[PDB]
Amino acid sequence: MKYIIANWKAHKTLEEASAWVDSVNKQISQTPDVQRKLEDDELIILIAAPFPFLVPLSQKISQKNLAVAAQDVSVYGEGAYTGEVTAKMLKGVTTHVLIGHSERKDYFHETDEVVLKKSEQVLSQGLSPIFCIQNESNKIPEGANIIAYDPKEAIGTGKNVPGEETATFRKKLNLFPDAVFLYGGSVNPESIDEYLSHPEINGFLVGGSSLDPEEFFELVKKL
Amino acid sequence: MKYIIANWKAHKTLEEASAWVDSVNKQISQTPDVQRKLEDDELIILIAAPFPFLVPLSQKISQKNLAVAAQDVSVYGEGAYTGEVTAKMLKGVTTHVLIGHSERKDYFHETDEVVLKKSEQVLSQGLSPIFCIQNESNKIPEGANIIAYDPKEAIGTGKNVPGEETATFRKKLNLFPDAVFLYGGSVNPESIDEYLSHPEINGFLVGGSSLDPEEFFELVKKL
Repeated sequence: MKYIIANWKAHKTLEEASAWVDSVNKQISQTPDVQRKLEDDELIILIAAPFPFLVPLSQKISQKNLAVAAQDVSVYGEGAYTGEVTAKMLKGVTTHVLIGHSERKDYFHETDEVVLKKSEQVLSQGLSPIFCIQNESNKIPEGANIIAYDPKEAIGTGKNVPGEETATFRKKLNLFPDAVFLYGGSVNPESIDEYLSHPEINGFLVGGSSLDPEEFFELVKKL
Repeated sequence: MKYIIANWKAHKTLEEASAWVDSVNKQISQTPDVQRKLEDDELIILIAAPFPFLVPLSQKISQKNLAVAAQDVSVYGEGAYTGEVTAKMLKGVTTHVLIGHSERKDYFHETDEVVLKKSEQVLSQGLSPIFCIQNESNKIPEGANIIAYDPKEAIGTGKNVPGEETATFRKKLNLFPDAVFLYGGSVNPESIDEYLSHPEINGFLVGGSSLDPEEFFELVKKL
């Protein structure tokens, strides 16, 4: 069960986003080994798209284990919180919610308490958090089954964490042995081979190399 | 040119939201005086819906001067800002962007600098900010043509600001004489008559009394 997440971050218009889905759809139908892994639950591809694109894009998708995911969610539930997108609103549109991304720590001063609250919202609606952490000091909820290690220094820098340090890291975390562990941080078609030889690493969170749907599919083809 | 904005805040599922649009659509077609004002640009109805609902709901709408609006927008432009919805992304989906809501000051510590940055993003994409203020101390950009006075003490409390104090307030703001000025804060079908006799007030921002599409249409029928 390999995971790969295209994290567009704050990129793309509705039109650019829909073109991306047509490019990935066509490549999937053109690549029978990828189709096999998807159909056999050996692979899942998550498109972590901005909130306003989740529903239109998900209407363009019929491939099993290809699905949209939210990039974030409100710390609040339903209520008078102008601007907030709640887990309950996502219950309709997606099954996976990325939370705790390093960028939200840097730019919006998200703390562990904040992310843990976001995690409780996601789980209480029956959704799956993809719980991002920056290091060993970030607290991890026990309802979290999918963790993404995305350290700030590796994001967009080319300085990906050595594969064996990444595998070592996973063994040292506050995680059930059967949890899903992803790596994110300058994963590109050259970088990714450094992690595929470590079974402790179950997938990838891909930012930069996810914007071009062809580059992203080079990554998909390697899992 | 009267404005009325249904601010759902952090309410509704996709299904609840779509039902709302069918209820308002049917009432409009059933109310020829409302249809006339809409067609003659005497009235605009803005549905300020959560980000993931903007595109599906706008596909259910063919009535002129009935349109969706965003409740907020990122301080950032396109870039590596996981979770952010930018003005550029909204250029596709909506023409109006609510910014500066009092709830975002209380819960997310938005400051004038923050809201002014959000305003610059909205305008640079050719969209219309609906610029909310809490009092006379909030700075107002000059590119802002639509201002909504939404003081915290009047929100959800029943303590709406007296109509004449509201009209007086508008005359004292840093605003061009031809700017659009809305009032928000416990506007309901009883409250609203207190403001309709003051021509300084060009419309309403409606939170609580907007969730029920029938109550909301009682408000619409009074403009």
